[PDB]
Amino acid sequence: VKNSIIWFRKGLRLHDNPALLEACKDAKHVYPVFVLDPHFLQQKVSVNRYNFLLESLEDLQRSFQARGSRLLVLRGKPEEVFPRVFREWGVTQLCFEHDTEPYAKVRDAAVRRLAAEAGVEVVTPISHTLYDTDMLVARNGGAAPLTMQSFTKLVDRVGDPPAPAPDPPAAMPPPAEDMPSAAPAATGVPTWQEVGFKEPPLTVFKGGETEALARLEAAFQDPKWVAGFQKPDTDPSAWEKPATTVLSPYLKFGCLSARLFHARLLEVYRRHPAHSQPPVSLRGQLLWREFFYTVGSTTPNFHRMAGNPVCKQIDWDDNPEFLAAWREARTGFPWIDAIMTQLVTWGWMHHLARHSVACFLTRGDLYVSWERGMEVFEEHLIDQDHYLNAANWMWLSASAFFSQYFRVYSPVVFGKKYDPEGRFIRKFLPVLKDMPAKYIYEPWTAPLEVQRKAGCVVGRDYPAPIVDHAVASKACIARMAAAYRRS
Ligand SMILES: Cc1cc2nc3c(=O)[nH]c(=O)nc-3n(C[C@H](O)[C@H](O)[C@H](O)COP(=O)(O)OP(=O)(O)OC[C@H]3O[C@@H](n4cnc5c(N)ncnc54)[C@H](O)[C@@H]3O)c2cc1C
Ligand SMILES: [Cl-]
Repeated sequence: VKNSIIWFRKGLRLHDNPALLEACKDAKHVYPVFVLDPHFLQQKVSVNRYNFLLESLEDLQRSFQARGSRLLVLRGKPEEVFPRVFREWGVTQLCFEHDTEPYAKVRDAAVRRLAAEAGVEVVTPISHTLYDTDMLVARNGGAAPLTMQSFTKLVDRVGDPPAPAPDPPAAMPPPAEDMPSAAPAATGVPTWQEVGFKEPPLTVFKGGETEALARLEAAFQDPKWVAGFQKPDTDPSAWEKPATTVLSPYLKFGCLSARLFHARLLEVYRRHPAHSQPPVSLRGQLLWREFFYTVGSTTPNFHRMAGNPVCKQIDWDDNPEFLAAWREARTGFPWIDAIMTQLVTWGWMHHLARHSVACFLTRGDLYVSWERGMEVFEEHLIDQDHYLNAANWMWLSASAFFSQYFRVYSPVVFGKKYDPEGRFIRKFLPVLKDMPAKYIYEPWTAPLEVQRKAGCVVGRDYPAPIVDHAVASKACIARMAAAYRRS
């Protein structure tokens, strides 16, 4: 008989799961498995993203139980767990979604070799990205495109991505009974308290495939908004109703299929001929994700500067004080500090909000390496993606892809074009809730009587600006320009 394992790493969903479909075909028993390293905090990871993962696992548990099955959360490392459950469950097939991250290639190669020794077949379909990213490179002549212009024309020559896979059957082959490594107590989904975290999560975004589909439907409730979507025109200060879809944490963990998202977009585009085109459209946003995945998976040392063939070598400053003030949201610029407070509270900010704080830390004001603020984003972002976090930080620092270092965002003026009243600032920085709007972006310019009346005295309740933007940006521009000369 056939006994299979469907190994979850990414792709925490039931819809568009060709690996799950194969595992259930002609199967007597199916073992849904997620492998959790219980010593991961003994390394970096915030409770916001880790609880998002746990909430996504609890959603899988209810979905499997509704189909007569169960999700098994095995504790330990995959290389040590799988050789045991292969013989214990009489496994003949192992299925999991393909992953192109560096650690994923080392891990999956080791489990493949262990599966061959136990006579287990390995089926690894592609469904985390829109396309077979290795196919895109081969179609382009053996090298990945380096511009969105040429990449968009590559996929247009390939055609539509594959259609989403059909839903799994209403009843699934359950795990075998009385298997010791499948005991319920050892295979349950833990809470954030049990994994070691002390402080509770504060994000307003809940994980799971169910919430992902619900937020997807809410996005397509207004087809004119989907059709005319222009990414650079959205509002970074919108927080009650965010200006974009906020589907990034669900695409990161695979709670939502990128191919289902892409198929729903094509349904809308066929009915609206004046719809927006790449790269500014919603489809173009999925293409930015596919573009950086294609470039990153074929570039060595992509998440670093040294040894990176696509990254420009700049002599960034080793300034721990600027990094600490930026990390702890005490730079003195309320627009910057409010965004960084949103980073650690929600784990998500708008794209242009990430532009403001990344430009401020790097090529704009503080001249700190993009790798340092990178590690800050990697800790708190609930949508942190190894290839997207890296490529966009190389973009904002003018180290890769982007080159117009004369475009420097202002930490004072940028947010005021969207939110002159500072409603976004008063939300995440309640110390300035009573500050008049004339000074909410420049509290240090308010007279001392205004500061006392509002209960926010600069230097006592809110810090002074760490730098003068006119002075700091003038020096940073002249240092980026000289670097590009030797480049
Ligand atoms: C410094 C910096 C770091 C970033 N780090 C991440 C990260 O770790 N994870 C991440 O998902 N995005 C990252 N981004 C990209 C972008 O800011 C987010 O994808 C976006 O804010 C998510 O909001 P949304 O889901 O509403 O996007 P929408 O505008 O609704 O776009 C839909 C989807 O397209 C993709 N997408 C959108 N913009 C980009 C982009 N610029 N690059 C790649 N894919 C994109 C995402 O999967 C997103 O969910 C980063 C950007 C910057 C400037
Ligand atoms: Cl500006």
